[PDB]
Amino acid sequence: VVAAAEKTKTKEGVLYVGSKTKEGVVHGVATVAEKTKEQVTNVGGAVVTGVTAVAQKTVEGAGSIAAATGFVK
Amino acid sequence: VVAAAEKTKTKEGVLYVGSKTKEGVVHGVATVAEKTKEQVTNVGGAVVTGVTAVAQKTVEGAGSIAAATGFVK
Amino acid sequence: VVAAAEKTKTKEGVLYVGSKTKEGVVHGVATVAEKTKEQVTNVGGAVVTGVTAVAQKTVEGAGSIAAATGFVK
Amino acid sequence: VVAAAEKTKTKEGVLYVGSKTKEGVVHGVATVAEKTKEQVTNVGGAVVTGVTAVAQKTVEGAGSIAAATGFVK
Amino acid sequence: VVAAAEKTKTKEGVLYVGSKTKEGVVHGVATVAEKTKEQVTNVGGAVVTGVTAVAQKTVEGAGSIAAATGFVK
Repeated sequence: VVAAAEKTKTKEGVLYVGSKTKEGVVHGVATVAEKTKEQVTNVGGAVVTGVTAVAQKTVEGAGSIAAATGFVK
Repeated sequence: VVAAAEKTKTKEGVLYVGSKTKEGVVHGVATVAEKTKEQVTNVGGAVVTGVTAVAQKTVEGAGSIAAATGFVK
Repeated sequence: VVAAAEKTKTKEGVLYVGSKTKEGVVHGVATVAEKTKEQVTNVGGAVVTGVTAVAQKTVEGAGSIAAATGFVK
Repeated sequence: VVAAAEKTKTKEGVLYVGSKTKEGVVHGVATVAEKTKEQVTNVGGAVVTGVTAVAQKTVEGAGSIAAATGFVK
Repeated sequence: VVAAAEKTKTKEGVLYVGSKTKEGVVHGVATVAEKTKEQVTNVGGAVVTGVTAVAQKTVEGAGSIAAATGFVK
């Protein structure tokens, strides 16, 4: 499991957000197990969670994610 | 499982968001197991979750995701 | 499972969103198992979820996703 | 399972969205198993889900998805 | 399973959407199994789901999806 990232090197990249929520419940990244034997979970990269979620320009630079998730029996 | 990303190198990339929610419930990334033996889960890359979700310009730079998810028995 | 991305190098890329929701429930990426033996799940790339979802210009740069999901018995 | 993407290098790319929803339920990407033995699932690329979903210019840059999903017994 | 994409290099690409929904339920990409032995599922490329779904200019750059889905017994 190898990840390699290389980077070699007027409004730009500007965000305005206004949010008005009376009630918010946000769970993000959740793993829940009840009465479970084996649970393997991988979350990788960018997760944005919100009642109001904005992601801008998340990977201008190179980004690498490598995942190997699981079990050997 | 190998990921490689390489990058070699007027309004641009500008977002305006207004959001008004009375009630919000957001779950993001969730794995739930009840009474389960084997659960393997991989989430990779960008997940944006929201009552109002905006993703802009998520990978201008090179992005690589490699996943190998599972089990050998 | 190999992913490689290479990048070599007036309003542009501008988004306006207004959203008004009284009630929102959003689930994002979810894996649920009840009483299951084997569940293998891979989510890759960009997922945008929302009562109002906008994705703009998600991969101007090169993007690669490679997935190998499953089991050997 | 190999994916390779290469990129070599007045309103352009502009989106306006207004959304007004009283009630929204959105499920994004979901895998549900009840009482199942083997479930293999891969989701790749960009999924936009919403009461109002907009995708603009999703892959101007080259994008590659490769998936190998399944089981060997 | 190999995918390769290469890219070598007045209103253009502009979308206006207004949506007004009282009630919305959207399921995105879903795999559901009840009482099933083997279910293999691959979703690739861009899926836009919505009460109001717009996709504009989804692959100006080259895009490749390769999928090999299934089982060997």
